[PDB]
Amino acid sequence: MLVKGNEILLKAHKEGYGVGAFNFVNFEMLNAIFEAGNEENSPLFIQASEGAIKYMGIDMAVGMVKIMCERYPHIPVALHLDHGTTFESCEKAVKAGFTSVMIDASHHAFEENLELTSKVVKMAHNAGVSVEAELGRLVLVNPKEAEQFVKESQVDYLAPAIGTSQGAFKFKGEPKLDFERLQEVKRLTNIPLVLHGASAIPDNVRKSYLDAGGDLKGSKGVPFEFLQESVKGGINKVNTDTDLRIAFIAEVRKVANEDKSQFDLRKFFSPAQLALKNVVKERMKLLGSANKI
Amino acid sequence: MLVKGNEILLKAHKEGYGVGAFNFVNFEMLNAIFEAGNEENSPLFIQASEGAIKYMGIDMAVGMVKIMCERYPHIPVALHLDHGTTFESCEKAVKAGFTSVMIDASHHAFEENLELTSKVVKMAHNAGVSVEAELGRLVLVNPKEAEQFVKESQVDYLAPAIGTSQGAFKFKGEPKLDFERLQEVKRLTNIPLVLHGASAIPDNVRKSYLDAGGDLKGSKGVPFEFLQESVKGGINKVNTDTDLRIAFIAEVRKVANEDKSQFDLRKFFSPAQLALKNVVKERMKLLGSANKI
Ligand SMILES: O=C(COP(=O)(O)O)[C@@H](O)[C@@H](O)[C@H](O)COP(=O)(O)O
Ligand SMILES: O=C(COP(=O)(O)O)[C@@H](O)[C@@H](O)[C@H](O)COP(=O)(O)O
Ligand code: NA
Ligand code: NA
Ligand SMILES: [Zn+2]
Ligand SMILES: [Zn+2]
Ligand SMILES: [Zn+2]
Ligand SMILES: [Zn+2]
Repeated sequence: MLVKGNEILLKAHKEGYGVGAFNFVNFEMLNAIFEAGNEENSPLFIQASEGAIKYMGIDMAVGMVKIMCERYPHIPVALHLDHGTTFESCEKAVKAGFTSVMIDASHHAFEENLELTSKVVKMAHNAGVSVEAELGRLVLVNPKEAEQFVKESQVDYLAPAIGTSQGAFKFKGEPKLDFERLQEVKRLTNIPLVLHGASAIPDNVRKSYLDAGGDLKGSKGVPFEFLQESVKGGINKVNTDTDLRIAFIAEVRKVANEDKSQFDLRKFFSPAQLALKNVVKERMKLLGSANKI
Repeated sequence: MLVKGNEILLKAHKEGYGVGAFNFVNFEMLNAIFEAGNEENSPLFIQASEGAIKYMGIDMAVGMVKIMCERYPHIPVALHLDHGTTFESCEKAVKAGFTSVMIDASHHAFEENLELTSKVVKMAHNAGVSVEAELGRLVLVNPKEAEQFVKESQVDYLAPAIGTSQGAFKFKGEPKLDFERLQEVKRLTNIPLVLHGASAIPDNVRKSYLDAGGDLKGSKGVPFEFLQESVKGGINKVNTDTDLRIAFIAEVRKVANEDKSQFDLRKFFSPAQLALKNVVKERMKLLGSANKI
């Protein structure tokens, strides 16, 4: 059912596994994510960016998720505002029925990040909603700042900057994350931690995109082994979007290429869903949330 | 608001205009149809085939439409089961919250078509739901059968076969509809009538699809003049699906062609929605439902 984000991530935190947090922008993405969680017996963090909310309308974002939760009532599901940029955005999401919100104030200095995060926390906690915040920028996180930040804000989960970035082009050179920094943040905060920009661009997904004529020149994701190490170091929420988009659109491109007369939307989007679903299933197994319901 | 199908079509019947009945299979199609109705101040007949229902799940089909109706509460909206094939399918749609159902038993002899239609009508009317049925096969409708069929079944609207067929390949030669037969059916039945297979494949939609590298293989739709003539003859519900699909997928193909690196779903489907929306807006104006709310 639909639950406070902390309910899912406190369990992941105590038991030492990661829960993928999967972005969606429409029905097909959402359906594939839920079918993956059903088939792997995994809790689900469903998240929507501000741009996805603008695209769907917040009433449809929440409404579709509530329908899906009722279709799969045995699955723990949190609905999360990804990278909220203002207090007002977070409050709108709380009012609309989100059960988790992120405020990203990491571009501010410590004191202003802490003040704004604390304001969001007060509002969200009064409504029974969990909160995520972010600290560090690609300076990386200062673990002693993280300790104080968490204690004074009462934020439920923290995204510490340790070297990732969003999108398909994460590293110009070799992938590198600061796992010593991660472990220190974890030791000092003892709360669930969040990894942003955690897509891997799996080889089979890349191959499908390229086979269909797509271009991923220069792309580099987070290696599977880095994701596993991140979870071993205390990451409990793993933000995943790019992988889902590439797998989905690879299949759309393939259908377009192989039949110029095909215009039934279902013929494009059923194989697209299947590819997205399979990415999510494999990721749930990798992060350790499979068979946790 | 969400209303019985007869609420919309009795008005169109008495005032002599046509209401497009627009198919959807997902959020993007539905959103574009609604935005068109809002922009043209037109009532909305939203319909879902059995295949679309299998694809979305009937809970999501109804749920998304209810969200959209609450977003645009001033628009009359009916939610219609298109080409229901069994009593049980029609009953499932009634129970899930459809406000109109079609039973297609036109492949049966008159007596069996009447028997099955009457059984659906009894069930649907007991639930406050309107019913569509079909008579004739591409042998065309017998107007005296239509008269008796409507009188005995109490069906709310009738699809009389006058020469259309579904899909892009309607006429292996010159377009032709039996308007004399249409007028006789209308005179004898005095109820709202339905035109199936009513896509036009407009020149600009064909051009967009071909520019995007698609192939329509000699497809020909119902000319705009024939649609207008059919409304003048008493057609009040105009089933439209192919035109929407072609316009939508043309834009998906175009994005895929022009940027091989693009995999943001919204970048494919925002222009696709726009193209679908414009087809619907133009069709509402053509059929006479614009500025009728
Ligand atoms: O960290 C993430 C994904 O990491 P990755 O790119 O590695 O999948 C997410 O929190 C966000 O980046 C999200 O994807 C942004 O979505 P839009 O603003 O709608 O384009
Ligand atoms: O008459 C119609 C549209 O005519 P046109 O093809 O001219 O748009 C519709 O009632 C049906 O044909 C409907 O489109 C079938 O949908 P699926 O079974 O989901 O493929
Ligand atoms: Na987030
Ligand atoms: Na119909
Ligand atoms: Zn992020
Ligand atoms: Zn971030
Ligand atoms: Zn039809
Ligand atoms: Zn038919």
